[PDB]
This record gives sequence, C-alpha cells and structure tokens, in this order.
Amino acid sequence: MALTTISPHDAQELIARGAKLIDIRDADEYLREHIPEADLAPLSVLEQSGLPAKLRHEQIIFHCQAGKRTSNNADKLAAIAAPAEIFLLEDGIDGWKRAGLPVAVNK
Repeated sequence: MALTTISPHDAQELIARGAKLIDIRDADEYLREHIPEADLAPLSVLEQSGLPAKLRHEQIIFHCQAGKRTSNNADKLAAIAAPAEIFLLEDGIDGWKRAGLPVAVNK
C-alpha cells in the first residue's frame, strides 16, 4: 500500500541496483519485444496462481504493454507485495522505448 509511480528513467537506475522488473501481459507481445532484464509472468498467471515475487527480493516493479494490465493488477500486487517498496512504470515499456532506449525481440 505504498506503490509510487516512476519514469522509465528511474526504473533504469534501479536495473543497475538489482531491482526486479516484472511483466504481466501476453508473452505474444513480450516476444516481439522483450527487455533482457525483467521477469515475464502473464498477469493471469499471478492473478490465478499468485506468486509472491516479493519474496524473490525487496523491490519489485511491474510494467504492462500500455499500463493496462498493471492498473488492474496494481491493486493485486500492493497486497501481495506487502508494504514493501514497489514502483510503477508510467505507460509501461512504450516509455522505456521512447526514453531513447533500444528494445530486444526474441529471436
């Protein structure tokens, strides 16, 4: 219950720290475009399975194709992520791309 929004520019500074980036959408979209530095877990996988990814670290971030799935699970995470320290990727990956950073497609 302390999730704060961040800019693709901040999430990066963390990628260097160890932050745990997680994606909750359709791999089909993650395949054509993926960022070799984040975990892939289809929302439906967490909403139905419920994997306390928070236990695999202290800080966790979630990003959706276009901040569509995150806004839906955003409430489901804050709960499973306890009062820990979670951030929010404004827009999602669409930003990291425009931010002036290249993407990686699954060959």
